[PDB]
Amino acid sequence: VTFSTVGYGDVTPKIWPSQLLVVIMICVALVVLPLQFEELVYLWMERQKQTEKHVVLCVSSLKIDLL
Amino acid sequence: RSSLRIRLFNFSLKLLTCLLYIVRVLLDDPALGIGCWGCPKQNYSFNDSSSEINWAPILWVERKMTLWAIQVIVAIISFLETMLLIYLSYKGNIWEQIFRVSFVLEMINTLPFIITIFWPPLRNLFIPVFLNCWLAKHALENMINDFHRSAMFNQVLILFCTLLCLVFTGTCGIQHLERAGENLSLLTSFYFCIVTFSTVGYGDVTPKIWPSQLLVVIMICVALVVLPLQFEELVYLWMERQKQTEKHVVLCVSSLKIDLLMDFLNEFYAHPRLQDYYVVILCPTEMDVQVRRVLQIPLWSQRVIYLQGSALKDQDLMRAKMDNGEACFILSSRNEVDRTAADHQTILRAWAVKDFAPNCPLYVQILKPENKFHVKFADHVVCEEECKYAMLALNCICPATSTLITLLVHTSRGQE
Amino acid sequence: VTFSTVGYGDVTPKIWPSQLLVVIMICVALVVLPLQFEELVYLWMERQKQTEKHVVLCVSSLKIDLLMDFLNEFYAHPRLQDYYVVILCPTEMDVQVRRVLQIPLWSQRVIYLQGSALKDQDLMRAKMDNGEACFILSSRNEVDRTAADHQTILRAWAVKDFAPNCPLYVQILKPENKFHVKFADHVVCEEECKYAMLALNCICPATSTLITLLVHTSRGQEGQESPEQWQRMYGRCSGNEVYHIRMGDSKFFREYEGKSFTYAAFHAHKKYGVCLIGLKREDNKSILLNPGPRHILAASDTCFYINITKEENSAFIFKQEEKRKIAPVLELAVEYVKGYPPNSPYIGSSPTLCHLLPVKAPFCCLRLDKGCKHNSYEDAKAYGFKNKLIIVSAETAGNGLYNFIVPLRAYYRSRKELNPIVLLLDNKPDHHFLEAICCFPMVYYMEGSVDNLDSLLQCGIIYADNLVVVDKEAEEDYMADAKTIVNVQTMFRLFPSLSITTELTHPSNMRFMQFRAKDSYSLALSKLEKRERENGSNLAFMFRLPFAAGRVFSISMLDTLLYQSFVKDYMITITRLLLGLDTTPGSGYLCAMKITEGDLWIRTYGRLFQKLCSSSAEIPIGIYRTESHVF
Ligand SMILES: [K+]
Ligand SMILES: [K+]
Ligand SMILES: [K+]
Ligand SMILES: [K+]
Ligand SMILES: [K+]
Ligand SMILES: [K+]
Ligand SMILES: [K+]
Ligand SMILES: [K+]
Ligand SMILES: [Zn+2]
Repeated sequence: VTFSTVGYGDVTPKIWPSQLLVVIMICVALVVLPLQFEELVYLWMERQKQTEKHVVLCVSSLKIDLL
Repeated sequence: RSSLRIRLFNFSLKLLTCLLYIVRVLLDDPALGIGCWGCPKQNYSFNDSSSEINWAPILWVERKMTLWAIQVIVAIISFLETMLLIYLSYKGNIWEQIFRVSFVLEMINTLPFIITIFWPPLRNLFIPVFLNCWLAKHALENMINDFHRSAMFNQVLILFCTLLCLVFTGTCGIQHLERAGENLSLLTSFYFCIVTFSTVGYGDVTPKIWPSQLLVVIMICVALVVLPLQFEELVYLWMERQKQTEKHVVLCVSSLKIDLLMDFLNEFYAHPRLQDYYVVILCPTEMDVQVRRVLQIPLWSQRVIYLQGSALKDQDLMRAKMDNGEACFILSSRNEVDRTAADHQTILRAWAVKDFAPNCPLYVQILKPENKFHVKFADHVVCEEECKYAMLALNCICPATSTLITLLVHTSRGQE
Repeated sequence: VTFSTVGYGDVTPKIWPSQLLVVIMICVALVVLPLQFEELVYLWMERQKQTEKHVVLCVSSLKIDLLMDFLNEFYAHPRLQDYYVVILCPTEMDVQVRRVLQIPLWSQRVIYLQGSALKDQDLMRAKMDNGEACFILSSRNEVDRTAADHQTILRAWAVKDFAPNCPLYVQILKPENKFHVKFADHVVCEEECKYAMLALNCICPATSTLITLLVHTSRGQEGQESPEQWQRMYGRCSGNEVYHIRMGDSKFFREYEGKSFTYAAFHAHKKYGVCLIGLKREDNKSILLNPGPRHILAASDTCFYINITKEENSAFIFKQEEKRKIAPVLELAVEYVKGYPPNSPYIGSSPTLCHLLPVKAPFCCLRLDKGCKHNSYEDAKAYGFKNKLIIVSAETAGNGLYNFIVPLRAYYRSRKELNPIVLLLDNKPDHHFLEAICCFPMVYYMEGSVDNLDSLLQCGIIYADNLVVVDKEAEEDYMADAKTIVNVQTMFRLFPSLSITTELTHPSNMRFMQFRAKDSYSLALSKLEKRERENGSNLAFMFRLPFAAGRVFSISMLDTLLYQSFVKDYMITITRLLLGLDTTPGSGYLCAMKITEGDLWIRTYGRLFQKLCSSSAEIPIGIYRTESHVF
């Protein structure tokens, strides 16, 4: 519920070492995850470049009038 | 470069007075007593029932004798240098300096340290020195324009900086405004703003008074309007930016098509000795659509590297690591209508590779016989026209010689 | 704190009407805001389709080779470091150009504008009214050079109309279009200088190499770690440039006030190693190369000298001078007619007194191929020339080819050593070229090319001392020279002893001139060039053997000459004076003398300076040196 940013607050760090660890974990999460996201963005970008009884229509160039 | 020294010194001054503001607040204890300087310091308490809020804790902050004077000195020098730059550079406009939002923050955070000299019991007055950190960020932006110390690196570093000022303003603002109610510490308020700007919102520490609640609201709104701008600059920087192991071999072609590539990959990787090899394709032409799909296959993704470049640029021969390649295959283009032109290019490519990597075995495919003595230095040369017409003529003597030769020069296990 | 999804929970709805209201408000917010966001996204998508002292660079298409040649030359000077550069080009930025502009060194310095010089809006975005200079550069890759010259004439006029007080630096391709941009402060005609350098290489070997090194800003630090003596000396002497200084202000030449020019030139070289090559009097504008012994120096004259460093920037050697602290040169001093070629082919062609035929040669007699009424000779064999031929393999005969013949027919060139000129043209020359060259002795043409061996043997390649290849023929840029490189290489193998001189578009291709693949020495020169290219040297091609011997040059040198003129306003004038392109009365000419075994008693180059300056008053620029290099 922290890394999903829900933050119910029913369970919360009650000492400064625990509060600081949550702060650094949030900062670490927000700097280590976007690097993974942009790596996925890179891979997704390059990756972008039925029933029975059908018939096939083989043409060299299909235009709106012929279709 | 003295102008950069002046801004670098001013940037140091702004971060110094922000840290001096921090140092004040670790050594300022309110429970001991809060007042206007000397006589009648008053102890205070917070009543959650009574809605009225005592402003004396917020209005007054106890400042040491040394701390007040040293921050007065620092403010004067920073004010002196900023007005030094303002009077130094007009550039044809005397107005419009105050409407650009750096003079307002400069004077409102500095001249109170000047007026406090006149009236001694005003020495322990709150002045938002933490907002001075924003000006330090601006002083860092202008430093990027001149010296690097990585083009988008600076924009990311500026993004981290405005993240810091956003957090830094939050901690100092929340801690100070809560000095009237619930007396938050710096470490507690720092944790509060990190879980706020990350939208976690635990709620274990929450603003209990309307000045603090309103500060959170305006800080959230400021965050949501100053951060998207920084994101959009990175988006524009990212958009314009978008436009291995040992024992490889380099494949230099003018245009690579799916038929030529698979013929190589089928033959090259038919041998168990050549499986630890990867293949660099140095082709000036943008990668073919049909080629991209095959290179996306996991089988060939790790093995085949496509470089857009020329054998005639030693930088592209450097990116291909031709000085370390096991072999270089220079192959002529047969689809090109001018075969003398295509042969000239492969002679030039053979010479370019030989000039760069003399100890790199060359494998040249020459189209026309007349151009074959120009790449005779190459370890292995195949003239397409000689072998085509010798096979065609032998078929007229010995039937299917071309078939017999074709099967022999193909690596096969005899399982067909 | 709800719509920001923080949700502290210190204040929360305690009743079901309020709990349901915040539920429907969250849902309404999440369905009404994304519609606004996508409207912003659509608007953003369709929307996507400095300091003082800049200079504007107006081109039609900018490529990585032209850009770096400018950036290397422009920013080789410390005075021009606070300058940024605006590129006004109608064409979209090249992919190779974008990567270099992304480099942090050039990101802040180079601005690329897509626009025309012919739109005052685009000249406004370029701040041309405030630019320090405007370089209008012709496109050489364009197949129609008259069209490219028309565009740069229009660009020069557009900039002059917009910014009259903006110095123009124009690169003109064809000589006929050069008087249309004469108003410009500095103009470089590519065809004049190409053919004058090519012709001088036939007279003085490697003149194109000598001029190329001089017009490049270098410190003379190339090949200083080389184990070879010739490479250390060759790269050191390449650091020479042409500088100017007032004589009274010059610590080199002030002591020679009232002395002859040749006296100062010899002694300033004997003392400091500077070569006084010319001077400009305060009365006139004309710069004179080697005024001679009758010229007496005065404190108001501007002295033009060759030296490794400027006199002001050589403030170390003068302090280093304080660290130390043959007859003598005198302080005081059918037969052809000689005339001017009658039919000047274009306006601005400087009239040079030449060796002229007594009577105009009929056009039939200018053809080496067909026999005519006056002669039945069908090739250079039946002519029986006394001297060795110069064969120019050009595509079309125009005004540039005219500028190739004038240096070889000039009056000061000796009449016995005249070389017959055979023009090996692809296309038949127009009658306007023939009328311009019909008065010149032993100038012939013939149809053919350098790839046609039959034509070459017909031209007289067997007995040609020089074969000059100007033949002109790609998406990949460096492949533009591929046909010329291989055609010339074919003759390098068929006639190993023949001297072939070429011009290449790219100086990167100069390594392929006379290519010996099975040659460790030429292959080792590759490493030296990569080290020099590593140290940031703009003269990296310098140690390739064909260039150093004068076998190749590039026209990209002429680009550096135009960029240098922003800092050296005398540089274009000096070069044309050396090439003979401009003829000022009282100005000397580039010559060459052979040092034979009868002149070896003159042991050193300084004593040769003394002997020449004591008898004939000639100033030696330098030495063309040859060594035994068995391959
Ligand atoms: K939350
Ligand atoms: K929450
Ligand atoms: K087989
Ligand atoms: K909560
Ligand atoms: K030089
Ligand atoms: K120099
Ligand atoms: K004839
Ligand atoms: K030709
Ligand atoms: Zn005749």
